Amino acid sequence: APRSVDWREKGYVTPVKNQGQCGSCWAFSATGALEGQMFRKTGRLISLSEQNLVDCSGPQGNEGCNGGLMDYAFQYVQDNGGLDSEESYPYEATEESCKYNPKYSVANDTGFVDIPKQEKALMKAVATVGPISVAIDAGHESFLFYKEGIYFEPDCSSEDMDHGVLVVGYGFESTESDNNKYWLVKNSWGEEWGMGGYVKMAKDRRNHCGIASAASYPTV
Ligand SMILES: *C(=N)C1(NC(=O)[C@@H]2C[C@@H](S(=O)(=O)c3ccccc3Cl)CN2C(=O)C2(c3ccc(Cl)s3)CC2)CC1
Ligand SMILES: [Cl-]
Repeated sequence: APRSVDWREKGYVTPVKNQGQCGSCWAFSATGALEGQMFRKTGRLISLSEQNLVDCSGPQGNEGCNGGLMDYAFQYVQDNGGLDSEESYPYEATEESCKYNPKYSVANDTGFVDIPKQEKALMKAVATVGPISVAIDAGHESFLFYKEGIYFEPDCSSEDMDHGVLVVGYGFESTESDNNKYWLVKNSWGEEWGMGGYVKMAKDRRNHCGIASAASYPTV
């Protein structure tokens, strides 16, 4: 495999978005993964509607601005036969009645793949598939106030993930020091957070923060 991967370099990734004051991280993770797989299919990068997921995927198990699962979002797109563009169904950061309109659907999915709970399996998927939805433990002040460098939190959990994000690659920092690898992660907290909205999550450090515990992507 390559020593570093960055799917932004191939046009798979929309700019950083901001979920605002709604607990819709799961929806941004899911649209990021589906944006990448739709691009893999068609060669067209089209921003997808998180609002459509927030408002409409309750029957699949999601809970709007109070949380959800990326796999439930993928199941919704499959069940629903489509997902509207960001343009047609703009983001409001509040849960409303479903306004899905099939006229403006620009994406589909046929299922989803759950990667096994192994950083090696996650690496193979990132190297070959595209951006991957992942669950992480973001429940520490260190994450909230992250600015730069490889994020490592000694108290991070590999089981109590609480935040859905998107792995768009991996790499390493030049150093003689032990443990210099990271996952390149797109967050949904705007470019004002982290490294222009991204975080380098420690890689190959005992499944740090659970990044390989609930990784998945949609089939299209
Ligand atoms: C995002 N803004 C918030 N976080 C969530 O909605 C997260 C996203 C997933 S998770 O934590 O990434 C996850 C954990 C374990 C297995 C798979 C995943 Cl994808 C779930 N989540 C939650 O807050 C949970 C929910 C589980 C089922 C739901 Cl429906 S919501 C409590 C774990 C802050 C909202
Ligand atoms: Cl939130």
